Amino acid sequence: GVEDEPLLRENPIFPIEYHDIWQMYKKAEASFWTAEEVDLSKDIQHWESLKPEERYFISHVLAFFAASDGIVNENLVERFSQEVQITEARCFYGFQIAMENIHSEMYSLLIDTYIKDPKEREFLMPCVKKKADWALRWIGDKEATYGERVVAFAAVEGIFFSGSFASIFWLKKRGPMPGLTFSNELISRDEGLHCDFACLMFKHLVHKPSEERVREIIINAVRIEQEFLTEALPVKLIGMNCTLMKQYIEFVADRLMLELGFSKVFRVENPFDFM
Amino acid sequence: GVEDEPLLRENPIFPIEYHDIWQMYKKAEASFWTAEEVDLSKDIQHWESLKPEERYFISHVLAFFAASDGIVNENLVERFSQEVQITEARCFYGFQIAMENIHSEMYSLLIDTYIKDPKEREFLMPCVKKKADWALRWIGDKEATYGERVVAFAAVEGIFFSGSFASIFWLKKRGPMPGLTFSNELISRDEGLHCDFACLMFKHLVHKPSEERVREIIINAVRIEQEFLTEALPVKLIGMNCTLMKQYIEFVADRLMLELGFSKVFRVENPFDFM
Ligand SMILES: [Fe+3]
Ligand SMILES: [Fe+3]
Repeated sequence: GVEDEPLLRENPIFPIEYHDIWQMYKKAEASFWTAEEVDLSKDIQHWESLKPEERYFISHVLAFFAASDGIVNENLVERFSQEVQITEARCFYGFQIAMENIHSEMYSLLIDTYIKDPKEREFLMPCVKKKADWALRWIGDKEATYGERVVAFAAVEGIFFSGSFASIFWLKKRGPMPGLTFSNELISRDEGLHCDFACLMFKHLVHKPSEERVREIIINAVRIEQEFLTEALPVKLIGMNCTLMKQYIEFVADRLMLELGFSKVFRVENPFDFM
Repeated sequence: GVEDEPLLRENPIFPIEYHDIWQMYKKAEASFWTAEEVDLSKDIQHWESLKPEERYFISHVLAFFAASDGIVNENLVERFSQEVQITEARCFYGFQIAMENIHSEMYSLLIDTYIKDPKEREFLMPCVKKKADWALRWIGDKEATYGERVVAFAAVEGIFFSGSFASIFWLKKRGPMPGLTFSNELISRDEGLHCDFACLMFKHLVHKPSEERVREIIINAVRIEQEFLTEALPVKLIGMNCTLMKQYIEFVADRLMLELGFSKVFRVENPFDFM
């Protein structure tokens, strides 16, 4: 029933029809940044002073972020930006793809700098790919509605990285590593705005999935993220409490629900007062 | 015969396989700019001091540039960036789409500033759309090879605007209009790099059209551009010699041929020593 969707139906570019969308493109635009603005010189001095558990962890979280912004960008290219046929939402998606490419680079500048041997670089991982069946499936499914798929990538960019951004912010106070922590600040701000944008699109969608459907996608997204940070790569390795991290995930997942216009599912407070 | 094309065949992102491509993305990246960096305040003072032939002309050239970067960007979205399946050429196309959106905006900031009444804004035009059958056809044709279609948009971004960029550069010395002339400097630099990139892709294409095919696309592109500037909207209106403009087109069209790796077709010198 796509004819009834203002967002998706075909149409006849500074007569601004969608101010809320446009205001976010210019917000994304105004936060432009490139890898070379992030000084990584002063880092190996700190990476050297780390524990070895703190390196198996930081290296792995960086590597999960490599196999992550590539799936986000494979979806906006060959699905989202094709479908959405209104002008303002295409500029944003156009700018988003540009930044997802810079994020992808930044993570690789980091991994090249913290790992000089290519044989190490090769794990990619049965550790990480738990989300493939959830994620890459919402690229691959031809029955998945736009509405389901918008909520889906709201979850990827807002739940799935949330813990990892929390980790780097935790390391940052304990103490610095300006490459990791300055990139992370910029990258976590970008993902918030992308995640907010996914929400704005949802709001403009007449036909959306039932609450139970939206809850399912999010609840399930959270469990997979909780599993990654408490078992597959415990934030224990860098001195953090698992329970608190499982709980932060849920705070973030609830904050998404409120923003998609639905009720809290978990009701937990934010455990981390730095976030 | 797409399996034999390194550029197009499927494949397994900072192991840099294509340095020449990457070096251009970072060149595009480093030349990032947004509309708000172009001060349009100081312009109506000069637009006021124009002749009325100089306004029917500048307004129309701006309007041709509105119905122009929209077709360039409709091709990279729903054709080019889909097909090209190598990493470096996707970042560039990703960054290109971002800038084509900013160009499209800039032209609209200009037209809104030089034309306060929307009833004027409405011509779009049987004047302009001569290229549709040539251009939008190379979006619409499912028989057109990549090679033909890469040369095609090399022509759009390098021939089709060339005269118009020449006009604004001519006005600039006679004298200023910093909005028009600063935008134009930035926009004509972007189109040169996009046009150079189209050339770099052509070079990396095993299977390309015969010289006669390449000559046809370019020769025909030139005639349509020559027609626009000497009949449909003569650069006479702003005091310029038609013959010289017909000849500049040909200098530019020859400079494209040399860069696609072929012989000159016209052998003319550059008539305009400001270009
Ligand atoms: Fe993102
Ligand atoms: Fe261009």
